[PDB]
Amino acid sequence: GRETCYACHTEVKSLKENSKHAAIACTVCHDKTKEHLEKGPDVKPVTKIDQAVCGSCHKNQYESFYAVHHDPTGARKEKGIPAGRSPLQDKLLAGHGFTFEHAEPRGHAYMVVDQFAVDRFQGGRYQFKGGWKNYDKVGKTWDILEDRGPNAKLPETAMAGNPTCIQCKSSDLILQWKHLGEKGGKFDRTSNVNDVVKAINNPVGCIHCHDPHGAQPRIVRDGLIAAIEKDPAKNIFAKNGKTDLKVIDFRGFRKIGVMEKTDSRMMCAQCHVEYNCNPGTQRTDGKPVTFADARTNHFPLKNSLQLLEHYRSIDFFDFKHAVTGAKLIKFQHPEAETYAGSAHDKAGVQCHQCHMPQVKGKDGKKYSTHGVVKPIQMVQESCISCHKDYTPNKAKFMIETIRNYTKGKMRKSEYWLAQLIDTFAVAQREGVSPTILDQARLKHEEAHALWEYWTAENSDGFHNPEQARQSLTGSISASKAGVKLLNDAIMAVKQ
Amino acid sequence: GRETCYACHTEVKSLKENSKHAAIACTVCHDKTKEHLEKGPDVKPVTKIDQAVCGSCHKNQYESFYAVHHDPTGARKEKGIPAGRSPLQDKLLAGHGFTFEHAEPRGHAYMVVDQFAVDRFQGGRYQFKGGWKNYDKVGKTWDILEDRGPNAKLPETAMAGNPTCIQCKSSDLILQWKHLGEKGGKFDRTSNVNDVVKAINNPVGCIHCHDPHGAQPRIVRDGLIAAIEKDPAKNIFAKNGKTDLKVIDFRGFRKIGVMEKTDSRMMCAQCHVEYNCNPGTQRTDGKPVTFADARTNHFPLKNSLQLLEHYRSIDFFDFKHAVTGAKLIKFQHPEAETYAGSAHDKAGVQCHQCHMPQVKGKDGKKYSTHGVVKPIQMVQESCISCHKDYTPNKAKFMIETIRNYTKGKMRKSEYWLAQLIDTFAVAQREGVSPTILDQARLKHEEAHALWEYWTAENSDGFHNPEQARQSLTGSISASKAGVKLLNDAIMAVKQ
Amino acid sequence: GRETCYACHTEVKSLKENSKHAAIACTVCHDKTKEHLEKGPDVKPVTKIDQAVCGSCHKNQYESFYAVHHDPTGARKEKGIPAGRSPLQDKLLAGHGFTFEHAEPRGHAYMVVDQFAVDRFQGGRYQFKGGWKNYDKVGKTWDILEDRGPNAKLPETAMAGNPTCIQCKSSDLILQWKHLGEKGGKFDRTSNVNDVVKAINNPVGCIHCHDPHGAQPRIVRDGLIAAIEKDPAKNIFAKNGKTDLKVIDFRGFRKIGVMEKTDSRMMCAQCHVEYNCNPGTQRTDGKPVTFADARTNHFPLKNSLQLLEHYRSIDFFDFKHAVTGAKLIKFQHPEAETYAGSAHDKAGVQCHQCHMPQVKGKDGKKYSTHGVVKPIQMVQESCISCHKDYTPNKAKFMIETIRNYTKGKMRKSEYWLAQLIDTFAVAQREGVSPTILDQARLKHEEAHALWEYWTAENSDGFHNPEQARQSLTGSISASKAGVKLLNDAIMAVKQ
Ligand code: HEC
Ligand code: HEC
Ligand code: HEC
Ligand code: HEC
Ligand code: HEC
Ligand code: HEC
Ligand code: HEC
Ligand code: HEC
Ligand code: HEC
Ligand code: HEC
Ligand code: HEC
Ligand code: HEC
Ligand code: HEC
Ligand SMILES: [Ca+2]
Ligand SMILES: [Ca+2]
Ligand SMILES: [Ca+2]
Repeated sequence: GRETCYACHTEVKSLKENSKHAAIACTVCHDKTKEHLEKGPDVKPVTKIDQAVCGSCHKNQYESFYAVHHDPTGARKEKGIPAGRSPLQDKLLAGHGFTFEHAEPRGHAYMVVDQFAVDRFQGGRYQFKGGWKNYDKVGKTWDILEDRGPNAKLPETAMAGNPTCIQCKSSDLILQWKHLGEKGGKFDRTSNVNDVVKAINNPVGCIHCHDPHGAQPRIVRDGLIAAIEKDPAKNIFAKNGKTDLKVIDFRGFRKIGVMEKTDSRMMCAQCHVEYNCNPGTQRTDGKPVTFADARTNHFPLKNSLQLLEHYRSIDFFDFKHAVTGAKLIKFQHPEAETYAGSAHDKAGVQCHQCHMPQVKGKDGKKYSTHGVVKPIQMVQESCISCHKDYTPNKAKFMIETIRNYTKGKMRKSEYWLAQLIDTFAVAQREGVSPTILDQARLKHEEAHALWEYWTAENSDGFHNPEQARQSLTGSISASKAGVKLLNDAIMAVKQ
Repeated sequence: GRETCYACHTEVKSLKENSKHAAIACTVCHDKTKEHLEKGPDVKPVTKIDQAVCGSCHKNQYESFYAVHHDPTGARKEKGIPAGRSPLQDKLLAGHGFTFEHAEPRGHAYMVVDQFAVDRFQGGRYQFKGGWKNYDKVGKTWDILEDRGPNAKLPETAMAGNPTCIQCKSSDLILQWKHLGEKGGKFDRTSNVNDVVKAINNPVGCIHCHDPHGAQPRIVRDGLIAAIEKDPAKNIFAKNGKTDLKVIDFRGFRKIGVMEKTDSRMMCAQCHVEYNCNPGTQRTDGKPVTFADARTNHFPLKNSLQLLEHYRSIDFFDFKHAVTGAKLIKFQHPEAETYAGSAHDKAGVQCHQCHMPQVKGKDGKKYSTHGVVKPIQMVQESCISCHKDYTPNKAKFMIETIRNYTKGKMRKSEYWLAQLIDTFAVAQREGVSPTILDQARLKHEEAHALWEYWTAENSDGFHNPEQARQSLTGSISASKAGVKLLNDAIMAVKQ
Repeated sequence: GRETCYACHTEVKSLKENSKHAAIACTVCHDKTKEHLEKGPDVKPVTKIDQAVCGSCHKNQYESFYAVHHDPTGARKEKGIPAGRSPLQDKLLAGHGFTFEHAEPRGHAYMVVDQFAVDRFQGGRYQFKGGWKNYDKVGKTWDILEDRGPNAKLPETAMAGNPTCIQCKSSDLILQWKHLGEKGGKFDRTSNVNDVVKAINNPVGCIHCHDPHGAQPRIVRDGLIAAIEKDPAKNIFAKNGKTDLKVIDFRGFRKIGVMEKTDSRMMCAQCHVEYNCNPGTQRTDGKPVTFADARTNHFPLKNSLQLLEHYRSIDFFDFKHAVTGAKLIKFQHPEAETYAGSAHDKAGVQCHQCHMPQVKGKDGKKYSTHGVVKPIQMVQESCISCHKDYTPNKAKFMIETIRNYTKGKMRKSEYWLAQLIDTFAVAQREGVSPTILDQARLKHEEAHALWEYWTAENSDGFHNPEQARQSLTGSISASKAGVKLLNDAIMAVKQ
């Protein structure tokens, strides 16, 4: 029937004919095609967004994504603890919902459960069925979780969860979400998150990185496309004033991004970026900033050195610091804007060679693992595959040495930000001029922007050790200047 | 010629005849039996309370108890280090003798030696003979420790040691201590602790948990007996409006509580509980609770959510905080009260099944290891014995995720207690008043009770993950309210 | 024929003649001798300071010195991080150059390159050629390091570097440096540090500890030799009111001291000591002590309990604490003075017995490893080799128990110092008399000297657990007494 179909659907024809899924019948993935043909457009075929469908001919990539492993140091690692990645989180994000719960990332099959379950998502509404003994279960979101209802309370929770959230945890809304979550789809940015979640059965789909119609490498994330289109020539994935991406737009409803070849920097940047997906405040005007605003589904693709002036180049911030009152950027996982322009990036290395390395599955067949690898934990396949002369110790030595040097500056950045913050509050009480407290607000704004980036970022400098050193020394520098002048004012008050 | 004795010791007759300890001559465990008959009861037989008699017949329980293990991470682990179980100890407990030293617990054979030598015990009077190189020595207290004498001074120590303290470190005084440490025996609660220590040759006797005459499961601790006797139907060890304790009293002098079935929850709540074995202060009068008072040898047998009310009820608190003056409860190792009502306790699982798992000896009869275990360190016997589907990685994952989540809240609640103490110092200097300060001081009590319980308790929430989260979020919420009504009042002044 | 040489070089003959080296011709280690012979004394021979030559007949000492090792925890471990050796470094050293960077030690082969590349040396001017990927490279300094230039800057760096630093990283200047760096040689204390770094291709040479001429155990370190000569009956290496060491003063220009027997406390003592090698400030007048003053190249040879007196007595302190203006001593790695009169010292054990344990070559010859060892990593032959009853884990438990107890005190000293500095600052800002801030400042001095000795020393109390206890408790005491004088003096103002 395929020629019948292609009559009103030529983008699928253009993707699929002469592709590597050429021979796959429209019926392996779309149900009720007959009722579509026989009573027309009105009756849509059913497209069950499902890794198992891809799995039936790609068992390795399917079983590797779903394999359960137990890190014996456990999961749900709060960042905010003394020996954690963000030891002065509570002080430095005072005001922000990340103060309720922010844990370290774990495996991809858990991304839906984990966002819905975290204390900051929806007031603790959603919970693991059977609780802790079932924290390692993978598969279907609502086989794993229960919903204790709209009116349930859990103490020391928050209500950060929103529709745009879901776009970096599932390919489930790919046909039910119009571009940037403007209206006209099943869901949009203004939708109740508690409607949206019951539609989310799967983590990141096979379809997120790989065209089902043609097996092309690709991207579906709306905000990323918006960003690769705002800057096709000078964006972090660009080359020669051009990017290996061509947008296909359906009905003016949705868009995909076929790259002529693999750039896992782009597949991975669909979620491993800094992003605004939340309500905010305006810098100029002080007005709230709403889900009706398209800055609430937004990929800046700026690094640590650029992000402050970007969020000023859009009169956008996330939150006032509960003490200093400074208009702060909330930073999240910028692995893409970090990795950009680094040693490995420069050398043509992409996320997949370190994070999805080659393994012998089947009975003796080669593939890329789709359970993403933590490389310190797999130096032979993550590092020595390329660095042929490296011993496991040397590989580990390198990752940890860079981590050590970076974390040293991260930790000092925090010492100074804590010092600014406390110094600010002493200034206020010693009555210090409110004109100056502004000046200091800008210094906390700067010092925070060049620090929080790196706790938000997951590599402790490995992804870009020069950018991390220039950033974090930047932060230390802004805080000392900020504490200097506050301290200067607090003697002048008394002079 | 037992019936001769039985003629006169009838409670002993009842425990011993038809029992597993039927055939044992009285002489085996008592000496001087002739002068007692021949001279009369003025001349008491000697009762050398000693593991090694039990060891003659029970070698695998004796060996495993005294077996010397070295953990390569060491012990004398101070809980008030940055990466410790209680990193904010010195600040949250200020005024408390625990600020002098509080280590993590080690194995049961060290318990007298570590009680005697701790910096908080008796001004450093008692030290390991030959110093650090003998810190792993097991055996008789005074073979291991030396007495520096009463006039020895050692910097930065405390004098928390009293008689009652020994009641959770050894069986040696079982016949030298009237019920509750009331005046009557060789030692009471008013005895000089320096006379008491010379009488303690062994750690916890075999007879602590086991009747010497018939071998029936028992408790000997006068606190634990007393608590249960009080709350006979509803206490944390009950089932169906009663408790499994057959309570035998000897000469109206002392008592054992005997059980038809092994209940290790009770066997361990002889020591692993919250207690008061110390002087304190009445909440109403400000005046002393000396060792005169029965509240200085007291088991609440209540959990985190009940203890502030319990001790409020019996007009008792432990120390004013050094900054805030809050009438605080000092919390100690409430494992039995935390475990009460958890998923494992509801399964009917007891302390012993995780902490004394089935092992085999030289020949290989199956014994319960009396070298108690750290389950994370032996997940095959402690976990996988019962959870048959768990791998070691799985068992480790289940322990550490739960400790991870719980620790995240413990660290957050310590951040909020320190902020609460810090803003109180400020509110004093900012001239807010006894009324606003007495209310904030009330928020310190509550959030101290709902936190310290958990640094006191040794599971980091494994024993009761739901209780922990309820309590620690409660603590956070209380500190948050406290801080709210300080900084508010701090503006009320200068407005 | 070496007899010509000897006629004008008396003291070389006396070292070489009838030694294990005697037969080795002068031309093995000296070029331009035929030129020296003909063209007079005006043509000084070439003697290249070069481990390769010592190497040629001392294979296994050489190869072990240069052997690549990769610690899987990496290197460049900042000490001022929460989990780290000196968590409160940034607060307690506020106003000293170590706040810019201070990492744990690695291998000797790295000593010059880490000295010149550390952020606190010369404004980030020296960096690894090819960056992090070459950070494990050994051998020649200017093979591994690039000079970025005098004009270049790197943010948040310091300029602590000076020629005297090089005396504890290299032997290369043993024929180029007046005794103690006084004026006369190609390099002296007043030299531009960047001229001196050009001359240093090698770390500590074989000649640091072994006489090239007759292979006698010696020290070549000017300021140690000077320390001893000054206090020859009562210094730390003395027995019987005599040190084992004849000082040989060649041309009145350069001293060495030769050993009758191997004393590694002395040899290792050439670097593993507290020193002054930096400008500071006289206490009596507050006047600078510049490189003109011989106190800028100075070995006290005093333990934690003597240094405060010592620096008062020679009228000198390094820096003012940024907050308290306390006249603070900067401590560095006081290892041999820590070790002096410890249980191991008094038992005649030497540094080399633990740190250069016997291992054997491939050819199968036994030797002392010159890749200096971290005992916890290698207890088999740093410990068990002497303590044969010791299991691997007992050796670890022993090291780690001592470290555990000491760091418990160390962190408490740090908590109380931070309390003192936050109280000194409150106290100031509530306007307590300068006389009573002066009282506070002396306690800060005393607290400080008793605490920072142990963060700079490398063992966390293992080397001398008794001295560490008595010093750190002395610190806590000094701090608490300060905190009390400030809180009482605070209440006095507003009385
Ligand atoms: C023109 C006469 C069509 C033929 C022949 C087929 N399809 Fe179709 N399809 C068509 C329209 C005009 C629309 C949607 C627009 C509307 O408002 O009705 C569709 C929709 C689909 C979809 C769903 C997309 C979504 O929003 O979820 C699918 C998966 C689809 N069609 C598949 C399909 C197949 C497999 C066909 C051959 C058997 C086929 N279509 C025929 C128009 C026409
Ligand atoms: C959005 C749909 C994502 C895409 C595309 C990718 N990742 Fe991701 N990743 C995401 C989440 C939400 C999480 C955490 C899940 C949780 O429940 O906590 C992750 C996790 C990783 C990790 C950690 C791996 C582990 O701990 O077991 C790595 C190393 C990681 N992600 C890397 C990665 C790479 C290299 C990608 C391109 C191939 C990639 N991810 C895609 C969200 C999303
Ligand atoms: C090899 C040169 C790498 C490339 C290319 C990328 N990453 Fe990485 N990443 C690498 C290391 C050595 C580490 C340290 C942590 C570790 O496990 O060893 C990281 C860290 C991450 C993380 C944190 C989780 C983890 O894997 O431990 C994430 C989520 C991650 N990296 C993602 C990521 C993405 C999206 C990349 C392309 C932009 C990327 N990494 C590149 C090694 C390498
Ligand atoms: C060891 C295996 C024992 C044998 C055999 C017997 N007894 Fe014992 N007895 C033993 C201990 C360790 C103790 C101390 C207290 C305790 O409850 O554990 C005792 C105590 C007694 C007492 C004191 C009872 C009282 O009034 O307090 C009596 C009167 C006594 N034991 C008597 C007794 C008789 C008559 C025995 C032979 C029939 C006998 N014991 C055997 C340990 C052991
Ligand atoms: C008082 C007599 C006790 C009774 C009854 C029990 N325990 Fe205990 N325990 C006690 C002390 C004083 C210590 C610390 C000893 C020290 O010197 O530090 C402990 C320790 C434990 C530990 C930790 C063991 C380790 O090697 O670290 C566990 C796991 C433990 N105790 C468990 C336990 C159980 C399960 C009991 C009933 C079965 C029990 N204890 C009884 C004091 C006393
Ligand atoms: C309480 C903290 C205990 C102390 C002190 C000692 N034992 Fe024990 N023992 C205890 C429990 C909870 C159990 C399990 C009982 C069950 O229901 O399975 C045991 C068990 C024994 C046994 C029976 C066989 C076995 O399980 O190993 C014997 C023979 C035994 N214990 C002897 C013994 C001796 C000689 C002791 C002193 C060194 C000793 N026990 C101490 C609890 C406690
Ligand atoms: C398995 C279901 C358990 C039962 C039943 C009990 N405990 Fe436990 N305990 C358990 C874990 C997994 C841990 C954490 C630390 C570890 O070693 O894994 C603990 C911890 C303790 C400690 C701290 C010492 C330690 O082992 O690290 C003590 C002193 C302790 N537990 C006592 C205890 C008592 C008295 C119990 C019955 C009320 C009890 N535990 C039950 C696992 C389990
Ligand atoms: C049988 C003797 C058990 C031993 C020993 C341990 N566990 Fe267990 N556990 C068991 C039962 C019957 C239950 C009730 C729920 C169920 O699985 O049917 C549990 C519960 C847990 C849970 C959930 C805990 C909770 O608070 O909800 C976990 C995570 C768990 N068990 C793990 C575990 C580990 C790691 C153990 C060794 C330290 C362990 N258990 C001992 C049965 C038994
Ligand atoms: C290498 C094993 C050597 C051999 C063989 C000889 N010399 Fe040497 N010499 C050597 C070094 C590394 C140095 C630097 C100083 C030090 O003590 O380590 C020296 C120094 C001299 C000097 C200068 C001494 C002074 O005046 O301060 C002289 C005059 C000297 N050496 C002479 C000498 C002669 C005559 C030898 C053959 C009999 C001879 N040296 C052998 C290294 C080595
Ligand atoms: C012989 C050359 C030794 C080497 C190598 C090490 N130790 Fe030692 N130790 C030794 C002696 C002769 C003594 C004195 C005690 C005696 O009876 O002679 C010691 C002392 C210790 C101690 C007690 C330490 C104290 O501070 O008093 C411990 C805990 C100890 N030693 C452990 C130890 C470890 C772990 C070693 C490797 C790092 C080690 N020692 C080396 C003899 C020798
Ligand atoms: C008749 C009356 C007898 C007989 C035949 C025996 N005992 Fe005793 N015994 C008796 C009294 C009045 C007391 C004193 C109680 C007190 O002073 O508090 C005792 C004491 C003991 C004890 C001492 C308990 C303790 O250690 O303080 C023991 C262990 C004891 N008796 C044992 C014992 C045995 C083994 C007998 C048969 C050989 C025996 N008694 C006979 C009274 C009487
Ligand atoms: C008589 C005069 C002689 C003879 C026969 C030799 N030397 Fe050698 N030497 C001599 C003097 C006066 C000096 C010093 C020059 C000065 O003081 O400025 C030296 C110097 C050396 C050195 C270098 C020391 C340094 O760098 O500071 C070496 C290594 C040395 N002399 C070696 C040497 C050898 C091997 C000889 C026999 C071939 C020899 N000298 C002969 C004076 C005299
Ligand atoms: C300072 C300390 C050092 C330096 C810089 C070098 N060595 Fe080595 N050396 C040292 C000690 C304390 C010892 C042990 C001596 C003893 O136990 O009494 C040694 C030992 C040697 C030996 C003898 C063989 C052995 O015991 O291993 C040789 C041949 C030796 N040392 C040579 C040597 C070389 C060639 C060096 C430069 C690579 C070198 N040492 C450095 C102390 C020190
Ligand atoms: Ca953001
Ligand atoms: Ca208590
Ligand atoms: Ca110094």
